[PDB]
Amino acid sequence: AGMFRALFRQAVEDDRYGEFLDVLAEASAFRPQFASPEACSERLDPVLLAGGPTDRAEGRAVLVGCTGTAANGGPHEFLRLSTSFQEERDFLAVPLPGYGTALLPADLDTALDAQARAILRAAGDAPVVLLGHSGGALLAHELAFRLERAHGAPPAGIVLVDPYPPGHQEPIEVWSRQLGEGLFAGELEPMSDARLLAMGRYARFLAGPRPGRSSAPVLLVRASEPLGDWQEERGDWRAHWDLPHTVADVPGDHFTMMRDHAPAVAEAVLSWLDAIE
Amino acid sequence: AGMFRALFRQAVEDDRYGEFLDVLAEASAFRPQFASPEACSERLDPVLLAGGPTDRAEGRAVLVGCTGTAANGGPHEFLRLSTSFQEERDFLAVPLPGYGTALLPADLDTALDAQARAILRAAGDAPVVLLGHSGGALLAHELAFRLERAHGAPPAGIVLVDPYPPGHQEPIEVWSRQLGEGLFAGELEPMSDARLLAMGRYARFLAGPRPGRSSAPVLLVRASEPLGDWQEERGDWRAHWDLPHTVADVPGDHFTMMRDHAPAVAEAVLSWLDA
Repeated sequence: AGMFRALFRQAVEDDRYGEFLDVLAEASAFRPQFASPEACSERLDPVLLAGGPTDRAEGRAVLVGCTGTAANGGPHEFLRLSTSFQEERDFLAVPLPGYGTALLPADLDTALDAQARAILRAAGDAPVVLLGHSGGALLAHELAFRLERAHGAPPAGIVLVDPYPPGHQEPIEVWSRQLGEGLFAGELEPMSDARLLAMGRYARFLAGPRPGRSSAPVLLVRASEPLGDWQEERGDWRAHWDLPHTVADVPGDHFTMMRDHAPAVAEAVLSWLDAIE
Repeated sequence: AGMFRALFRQAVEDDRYGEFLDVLAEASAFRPQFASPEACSERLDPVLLAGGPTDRAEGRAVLVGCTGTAANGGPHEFLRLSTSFQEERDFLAVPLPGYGTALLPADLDTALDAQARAILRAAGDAPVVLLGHSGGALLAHELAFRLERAHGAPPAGIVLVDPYPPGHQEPIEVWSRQLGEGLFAGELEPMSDARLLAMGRYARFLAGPRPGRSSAPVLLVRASEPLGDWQEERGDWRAHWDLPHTVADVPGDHFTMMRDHAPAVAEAVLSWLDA
C-alpha cells in the first residue's frame, strides 16, 4: 500500500512513534481541507448502534460515541461496547470528519462544529451524554465544551474512557511502542495513507493549548492493568482527569478494557447515568 | 500515484515547494538505508552515452555526467546533451544511489563513495571530468572533492551547469514553483514516492555545510534568460560559483539550456576541454 504506512511500521519498529506522528501532522498540512462546517465532505449522520426501552424514550439521556483518532478505526469502534446498551439506552456513534477524498478540518473547532450540528439534529430534544476512549476521550471533552460555549448547549454529561490529557501523558510516552504496535495489531485492513494523515493532524490538534473546560459532570473510567512495564516510583501510570464526578476502575489495559471488558465499561456507565438522573 | 506525489502536486499548486521538500527530507529518515558504500543495494555502473574518436586512444579526458536529484529523472537526463559529444568525447552517466526499495544513503559521503568506486572501475586509466546541471552541478563538485581526498584520484576538471550553491542562491528559491511545475511536466510516468523521498534527502544533504573545495578547474556555464519574473532591483538572478576557471554564457533559461540549447553547452565544454 502506501509509503506512509510503511514508514510508520518502521518508525514503530525503531521506537520512533512520536517522531513519525509529527511527520504525519506536518504532511497533513498539504491536504485539501474544509474551513467551515458546512464545507465538510462527509455526512456526519450519527449511526444508531443500540436502542433504549420503547416504554421510556422521553427525558432520558442518549449516549453519543465520539469516534477516536486511530487510523485503523471507524464504524467498528463502539460495536462491542454498544451491545451492552441494547434495551438500556440509545447509543449513537458520530464519525470524526476527514476519515474514510475527505477534506481535513482546518482546525479542530471547525471539525467539532460539524459534529455538533449533526449530533443536535439526531438527538432532538433528548439530553446528550458524550462518550470517548483514549484520544476519542479528549475529543469527547473538547466537543462537550464547544457544544456548551459555541452552541449554547452543554451535554448532560461526559464519559471519558482512559483519557491521557496533556500535562500528564507520560505513561503514554513510555508505552509509545506498544501504542504503535497496537495500531497495527488492530487493522482489519491496511491503514490508508490518508487516514494516517488525518490521525497525525488530529493528534497535533489535541496537543495544542485548549483552555476551555466543560461544565458537564465527568465519569472517569480507568484501565486497571498497565499496557507496559512501569514501575510506580515515577508516579501513577493510570489515566487522569481533573475533578471527576465519579471514577470507575475496570479490568484490562488501555486496549483490552474496550474489547473483552467492554461490558464492565457499560455497567459503570449505566450505573453512573442512573445516579446523575 | 502514492500520497507523497499527491501532496507534492498540491504543494506546488499552493507555491510551497520549499516547505514540502523539507517534509520529504524528514520522512526520508524512516526509509531503510546503507551506511557503508559497499552496502549500496544497486549497481552504479555508468552507462556510455557517447563515444570518442575511434582515432585517438591516448590520455584524453572522459566526461562523466553526474545525475541530478530530480524524482522524475534517471538514465535519460543527458540524452540530448550527449548527442553533441558523439565522435568528440566518451560521455558516461553515473546513476545517483537511492533511486530506481533501493536503500537510501545515510549521508552524502556514503553515496559519493559508492559513485567514486563505480566511476573508477569504468574510467580505467583515463582522466575524468565531472559535469552536472543545477543540483547535479552541486553533486558533481561534492563528488570531485570526494574523488580527490578519499580516493586519491582528483578529476581533471568540472563542468557546473547553472549551479545555485548554498547560502548564495536566492533566485532559485524565488523560482520554486517553476521547478516543481517543471518536475511534473516532463514526467514520463508518475514520480514514485520512494524517489520523491530520495530527492528530499539529497536536497537536504546539499543545503548543509560542505567547506571542502576541489582543486580541479571549473567551467561555469550559465543560463541567459531568467526562469521567472525578477525585479531589476537587487541581484543578478544568474547561477554562480566561486572563482571558476572559465565562465560561459549560453542561450535559454535554467531548463531550456539543457534542451533546445544543449549544443551550445556542448560547444563550451569541448573548447574548454581542449585546454
